[PDB]
Amino acid sequence: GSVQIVYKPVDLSKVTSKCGSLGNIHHKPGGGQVEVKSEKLDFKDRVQSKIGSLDNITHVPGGGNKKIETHKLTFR
Amino acid sequence: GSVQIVYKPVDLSKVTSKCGSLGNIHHKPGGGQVEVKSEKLDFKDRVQSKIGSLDNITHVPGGGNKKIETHKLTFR
Amino acid sequence: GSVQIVYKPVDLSKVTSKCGSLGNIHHKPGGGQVEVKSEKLDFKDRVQSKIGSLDNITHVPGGGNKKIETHKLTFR
Amino acid sequence: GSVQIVYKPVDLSKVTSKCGSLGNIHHKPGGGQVEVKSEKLDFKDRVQSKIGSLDNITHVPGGGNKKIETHKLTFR
Amino acid sequence: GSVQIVYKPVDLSKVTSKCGSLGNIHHKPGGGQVEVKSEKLDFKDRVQSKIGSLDNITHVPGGGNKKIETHKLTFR
Amino acid sequence: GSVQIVYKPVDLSKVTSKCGSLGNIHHKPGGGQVEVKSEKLDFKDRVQSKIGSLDNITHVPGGGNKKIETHKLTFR
Repeated sequence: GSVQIVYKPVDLSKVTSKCGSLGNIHHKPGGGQVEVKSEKLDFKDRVQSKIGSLDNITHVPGGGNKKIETHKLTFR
Repeated sequence: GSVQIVYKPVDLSKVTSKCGSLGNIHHKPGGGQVEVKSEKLDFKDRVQSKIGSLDNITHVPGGGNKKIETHKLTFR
Repeated sequence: GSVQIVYKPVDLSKVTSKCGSLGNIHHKPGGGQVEVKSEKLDFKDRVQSKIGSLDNITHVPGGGNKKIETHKLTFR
Repeated sequence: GSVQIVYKPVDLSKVTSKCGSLGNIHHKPGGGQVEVKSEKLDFKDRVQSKIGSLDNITHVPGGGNKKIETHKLTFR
Repeated sequence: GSVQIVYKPVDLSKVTSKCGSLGNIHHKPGGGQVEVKSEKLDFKDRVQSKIGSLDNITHVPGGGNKKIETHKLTFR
Repeated sequence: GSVQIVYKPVDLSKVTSKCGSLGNIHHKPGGGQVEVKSEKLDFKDRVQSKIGSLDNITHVPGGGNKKIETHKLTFR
């Protein structure tokens, strides 16, 4: 028999920020230290290893707002 | 027999921030230290390892609002 | 019998950031140190390794707003 | 005062074997099989390890009687 | 005071073997098989390791004789 | 005071073999097989390793005789 699909999501949504100032921000961490010892590394399928990383990050967006949309129709 | 689907979500939502100022922010941790000792690493399928990482992060968005929407229709 | 799909997502959404000023940001991390020791690395299929990475990042966009859209229609 | 030691062991002993024949000897064992699986071997002081050995021995001496002589004098 | 040592061991001992024949000896073992897997070997002081040996030995001395003499005098 | 040592071991001792015949000896082992797998070997002080040896030995002395002497005098 007849199959009919109407997929019609509607979106008027708004993500809004006012800020009067960002400033006087001081990221001043002391000296980090890292050691790793390992004797063999053996990686096979879809492995996503990270070893011994040392990150200092200072992220200061005037907005930094996120809107994420996922729309899926699957038919068999 | 006849199959009819109407998928019609509607969204007028708003995510809103007012801020008068961000500032005088001091991320000042003392010196971190990390050590890892291991004998063999042997990773097979879809492994997502992290070893011995050391992160300092200072994230200061003026907004930083998140709206996340997932819409799925599955038919067989 | 007949199969009919109407896929008609509609989107008027807006992501808005006002910031009065960005300034006076100081990323002054201390001297980091990293060591990694290994004898053999043996990587095969879809491996995405990182070893010993030291990073300092200062990211200060006037916007930094993200709108992300994924649309998938799959038929069999 | 005066110390006198006389160490004077005497030995006239005899170890004797008579045999009319050795023979018609058949060392015919079926095929042996050995497996060892281990992660690490880490040996420190005066270690005398044997791992996974497989011995067939056929020892057929005409005598097999034993003489070894060891003499030690230690003074302080 | 005076120290006197007379160390005067005496030995007339005899080791005697008579055999009328050695023979018709058949060392015929089936095929041996050995496997060893280990990931690291790490040996430090006076280590005397053997790994995965496979020995067939046929020893048939009529005499084969060993006389071993060790004499030590140590003074301080 | 006076220290006197007489070290005077005396030895008339004898090792003796008669054999009427050696012969008809058959060392016929089946085909041996050995495998060893290891990823690193790290040996330091007075290490005496053997790995994966495969010995067939046939030893058949009528005489083959050994006399071994060690004499040590040490004074301080």
